[PDB]
Amino acid sequence: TSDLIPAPPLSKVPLQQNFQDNQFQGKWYVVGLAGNAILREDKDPQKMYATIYELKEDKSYNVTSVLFRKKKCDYWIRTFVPGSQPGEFTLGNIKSYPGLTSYLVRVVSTNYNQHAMVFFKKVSQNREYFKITLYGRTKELTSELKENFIRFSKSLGLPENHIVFPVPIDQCIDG
Ligand SMILES: [Th+4]
Repeated sequence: TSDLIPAPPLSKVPLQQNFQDNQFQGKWYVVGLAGNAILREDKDPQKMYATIYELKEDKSYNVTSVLFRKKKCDYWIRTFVPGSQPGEFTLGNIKSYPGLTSYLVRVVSTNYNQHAMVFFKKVSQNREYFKITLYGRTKELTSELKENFIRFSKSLGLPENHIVFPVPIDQCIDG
């Protein structure tokens, strides 16, 4: 069993206007992370990881996540397929993920060369999960951007213990 804070309606999740897919490319650090299955752990805090976006000829993204785990760099590859509006995506090859029936990505805000906020919603084993990432082009962002991210996370119904700021590291994510 399992008890989750409900996903917000999509009406509460803004979309970046005039989204520019070419400018969103490249490496983003995960400076903030919040969601209904994200929990602060002071015993063993979340380490920063990175996500690299590469725009393919057909305008899908190849999306590679890089995490430092058990002394090694762990890589995860996904495809984001353009959805109903620019800045919105669904997951490619969804059938290769057991239990997954739905996956949605919406770029909420970005200035492309410093920060972004991205919303994800998925249905897995019939459970609805959502998260929000605060991306930085660098490993640090201003207090202002972080407090905005906190405000936005709370507006989607998340309490403070479901909002995490991964600790900067140098392994793997400096690629
Ligand atoms: Th995932």
